[PDB]
Amino acid sequence: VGLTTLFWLGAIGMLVGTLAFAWAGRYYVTLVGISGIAAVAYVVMALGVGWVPVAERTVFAPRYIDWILTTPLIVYFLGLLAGLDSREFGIVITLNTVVMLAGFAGAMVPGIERYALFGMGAVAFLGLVYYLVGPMTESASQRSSGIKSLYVRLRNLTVILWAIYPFIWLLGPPGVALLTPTVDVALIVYLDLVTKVGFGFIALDAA
Ligand SMILES: *C/C=C(C)/C=C/C=C(C)/C=C/C1=C(C)CCCC1(C)C
Ligand SMILES: [Cl-]
Repeated sequence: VGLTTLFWLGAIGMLVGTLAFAWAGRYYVTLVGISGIAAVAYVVMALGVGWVPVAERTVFAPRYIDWILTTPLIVYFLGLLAGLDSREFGIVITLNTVVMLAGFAGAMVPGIERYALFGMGAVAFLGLVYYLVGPMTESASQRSSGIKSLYVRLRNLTVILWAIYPFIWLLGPPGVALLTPTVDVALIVYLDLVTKVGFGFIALDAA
């Protein structure tokens, strides 16, 4: 099982999700963007494009462009469910972008300064979790019982799984380089598929 095989698997999974969401169908267009963008990133990586050598590790640049564009769309989807005003959107999307940019920069820096960048993303992530579990949950409470229930289920899926990524990053090549690239990639392909396509199908089921 090679890296390219794992990338192709993620590509296929994102494509199936993309077509499913497009067929079912603001919410549906967002889900198409979430999995559609990831599909492209995985194909590019499957073709061997964007594999950037950094010191002694290999960094996958399309992954971070993907995350920077798709994760704010996931937060946007959750913000619509919760009924956020256009100002609360700005805070959480700003916090999200800090996490994503810090990870991208830390991965691309060869020296230990990269752990300083990782730490900053961790701090901003804790602030993002606070807004999901607190203010956004208060806001979602004002909606119908079914919408509130859908928000809580997507929120917990999001919080629990997103919290695993920084550990995979740190244990993988970008960090202490403990986990091997193949295992590290396999774990992230699984998480990407669940936080995007699984996320989407839970929404379809409730609709
Ligand atoms: C579809 C892709 C998803 C949901 C990716 C999520 C990625 C994260 C939640 C990554 C978080 C990170 C930290 C909290 C600190 C810095 C390193 C990151 C980017 C792995
Ligand atoms: Cl990476």
